[PDB]
Parts: sequence; structure tokens; C-alpha cells
Amino acid sequence: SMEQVAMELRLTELTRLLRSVLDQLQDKDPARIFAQPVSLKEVPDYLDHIKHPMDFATMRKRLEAQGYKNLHEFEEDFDLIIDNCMKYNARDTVFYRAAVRLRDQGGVVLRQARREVDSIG
Repeated sequence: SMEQVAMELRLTELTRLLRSVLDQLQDKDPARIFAQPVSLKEVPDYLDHIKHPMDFATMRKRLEAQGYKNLHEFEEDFDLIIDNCMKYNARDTVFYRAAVRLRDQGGVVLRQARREVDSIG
């Protein structure tokens, strides 16, 4: 149908906007701490602690399959990156501190993303 096409164009355009959001958030992680999944070879107990691992590569895979229907779903995944790190790692670690800085800096980017998503529809 023509409606299904129009819906698909909307999803494509959301995917375009989320790709730019993802790039801007990942720039706030210059150490690449959150770039890839925590290695289960290197942290073999990880899944005993963290039930839903997340990282920027995993988000990018979902994004490119157009697997984010709305901004809320994308934000859920970004918040998992931060929140998983802040639980597994202690306050006095470079990992925890990296997550706090990513959260704080990312907030700005996400605030305007929400306005753009609503504005453009």
C-alpha cells in the first residue's frame, strides 16, 4: 500500500536522525570504553551481574536494520550502556567516571533530538 510506503519513509528518516544522534553520543566517549560489548572471555562472570548488556556497536546493528521504532527505544538502549557500567564498576573507576560524563554530555544531544522527532513528526 501507499500508507505502508509512507510509514517506511518515516522509519527511514527516523533512522537517519538516530544515526546522527548515535554519532554525536559516541563522540562523547573518546576513550571508546562503550564501543564494543563487554568481552565474556575477559569478564566471564559478566552476565551474572548484568542481565541486558549493551554497547554502541550493538546499537548500531539494531539501528541499521531499522530496529528502533521511536526515540524512546533508542534511549532505552543508551541508558543501558550507562546504567550497566555504573552498577558493575565502582565509583572510583575510570569506567564509572566515563559513564557519568557520557550521561551528562549525552543529555544535551538527546534533549534536542526529542524536540526534532516531535517537530518533524
